Amino acid sequence: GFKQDIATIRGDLRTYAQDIFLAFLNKYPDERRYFKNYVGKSDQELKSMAKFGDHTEKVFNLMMEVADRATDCVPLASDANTLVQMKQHSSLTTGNFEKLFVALVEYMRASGQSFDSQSWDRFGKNLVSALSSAGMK
Amino acid sequence: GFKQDIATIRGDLRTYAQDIFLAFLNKYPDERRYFKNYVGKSDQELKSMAKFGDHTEKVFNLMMEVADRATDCVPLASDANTLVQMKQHSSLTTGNFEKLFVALVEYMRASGQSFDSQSWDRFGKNLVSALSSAGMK
Ligand code: HEM
Ligand code: HEM
Ligand SMILES: [Xe]
Ligand SMILES: [Xe]
Ligand SMILES: [Xe]
Ligand SMILES: [Xe]
Repeated sequence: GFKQDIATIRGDLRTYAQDIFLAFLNKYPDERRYFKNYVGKSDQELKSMAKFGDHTEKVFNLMMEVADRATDCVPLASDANTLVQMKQHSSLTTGNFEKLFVALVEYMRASGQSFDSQSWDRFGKNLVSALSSAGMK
Repeated sequence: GFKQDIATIRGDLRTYAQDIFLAFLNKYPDERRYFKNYVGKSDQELKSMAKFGDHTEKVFNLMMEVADRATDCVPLASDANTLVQMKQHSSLTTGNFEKLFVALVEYMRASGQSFDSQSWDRFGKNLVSALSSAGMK
């Protein structure tokens, strides 16, 4: 289930973080406009960029905490508040998050793995709802 | 063959019981709804709960009794009847059992072990038929 999936991802965090973020960027290439120096590079090129590995691990480190702190895939309002208020997230709207979780869910479905993809979809939708409540447009 | 697999499973009942049951829940996450006490818990959290180990071992003990009493993977009608009449199984349909046996067979195939996966598949099919013959919807 969802709780076990958190442990699975955490067990191989760098690999999962990079592969899922890449699935996001490749499904939604224009989402690269939010980041610096990701455009014009293949997956292997990105994976050899020190900043890429560091960033994506930090994103998924926090995502797993938000998931772990959730009850029945409903995140804490305090977690939503933090994600809205982060300076690094000032250009974002809930749509950016919708797309990330669509990509993450499709990645899980496309694996040969027993991820609880429906729970991640639910969690993504609930997070978007919480971001809206916390004041993200 | 099938008889050896019964011995293999019985030899380390706790471990196989937990591992196959988790395999079942992770392949068919909606099935966790029947086990309300297991909701929102990782595989390690579950193994620390007294009733998780107890229940799962008792389930697989009974499964092995039924398997051992079968002839050529055909279970006794009385054993089918017991499974149907059980209070704990009142809300179940044959589909629930099919899912369990799909996951069990997948588990056997994925293991490095020379399980007679084909016989377990057949036993599952015959049990479902006997469950139907005994009144289960
Ligand atoms: C629940 C999902 C998300 C989490 C947990 C999260 C978390 C984080 C974290 C921890 C950082 C700081 C990383 C560091 O210091 O290296 C960060 C930075 C950043 N995030 Fe997110 N984020 C999420 C979703 C998004 C989305 C959907 C976008 C846009 C598509 C986005 C855009 C950015 C940008 C532009 C930065 C700064 C640039 C960079 O570090 O490369 N974030 N985020
Ligand atoms: C041949 C297959 C099965 C066998 C041999 C079996 C056997 C058992 C046994 C012995 C118990 C009582 C455990 C105890 O006394 O503590 C039990 C309880 C229960 N069974 Fe089954 N069962 C089977 C299939 C299923 C399936 C497929 C489901 C639904 C997915 C299910 C749902 C339940 C539930 C909800 C309980 C009570 C809660 C619990 O003990 O966890 N059973 N079963
Ligand atoms: Xe992201
Ligand atoms: Xe957060
Ligand atoms: Xe079960
Ligand atoms: Xe039984």
